[PDB]
Amino acid sequence: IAGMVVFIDPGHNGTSTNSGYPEHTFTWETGLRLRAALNALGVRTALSRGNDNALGPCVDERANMANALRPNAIVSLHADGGPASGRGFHVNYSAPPLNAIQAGPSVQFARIMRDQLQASGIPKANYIGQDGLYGRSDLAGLNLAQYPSILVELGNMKNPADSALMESAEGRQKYANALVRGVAGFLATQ
Repeated sequence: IAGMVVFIDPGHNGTSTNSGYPEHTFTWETGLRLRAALNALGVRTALSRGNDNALGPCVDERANMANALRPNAIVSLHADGGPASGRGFHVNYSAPPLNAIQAGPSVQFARIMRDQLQASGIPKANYIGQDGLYGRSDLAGLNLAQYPSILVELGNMKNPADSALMESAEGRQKYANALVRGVAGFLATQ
């Protein structure tokens, strides 16, 4: 998988934990661990942003960045903010597909990522999607992608258990470890 290219998008503008730990900071730090892990594999990476200031780039500029780079894979990292009883990840992908990449490779990426997140010990969401996957038509960022692309909601920031992982350096590395197995797993198929 060395020499392949991955675009990493730490979610910014589509909540926070109870303690006030922001999504944009969680995704940033976890994104950097994922990047470092990928770099160790000889995988080439780009971030959607270069800092974790209060503002980040718009949905169109990030798409233009991703598409211009022609990555092997695009992975966006987010966290949810729904009912606190809800915990765990779900992997979002474009459906119905708007091109052939979305119809196949992006679905494969989503499936492999789902499998690896569970195996790495991150629980599949109990409150959304099915078995940790969610195909949907409403997200502009997935819809506009022309290369393999998924958007991972790593958990619900309002959930006590997810929050505990998110707020912890060790927890963020565990998410990153899971993520790299998912990314590396998909790249190997390509």
